[PDB]
Amino acid sequence: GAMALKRIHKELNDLARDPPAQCSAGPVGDDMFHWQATAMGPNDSPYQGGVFFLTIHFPTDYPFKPPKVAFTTRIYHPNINSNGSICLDILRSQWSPALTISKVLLSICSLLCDPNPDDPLVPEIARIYKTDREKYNRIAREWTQKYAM
Repeated sequence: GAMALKRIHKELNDLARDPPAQCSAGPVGDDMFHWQATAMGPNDSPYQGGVFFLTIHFPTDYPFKPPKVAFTTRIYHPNINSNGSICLDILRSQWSPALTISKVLLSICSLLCDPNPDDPLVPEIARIYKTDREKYNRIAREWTQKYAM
């Protein structure tokens, strides 16, 4: 409804004035409830140099339920699967209406920087992140080259 639209317009205005990261985000054409985003791979992470696209869908009762957020660029990460689904607490149980799309993107960039291997969406990637960090970084760099450049 109208409260949601008003909140989404406010968050868009704020994001243009103070972008989170390295990120961009905003509506796909005239649809205020479906956005595209991009995130740069953080410097000093294995994703450095990549650009990663995301899709965002705001629910009709925003801001009192979370937006749906998924990657459309492939990425090698313990908490992001081959469908681009993201395991991130604030997109589920830990949502609050005090969060905004800018805060969500900051949290997703932090997650790229520092995974949660105890919440393994991709069990093997979570495993190697723990047991062989250098091998994880190497494969994540390789996938950045393959998919995100």
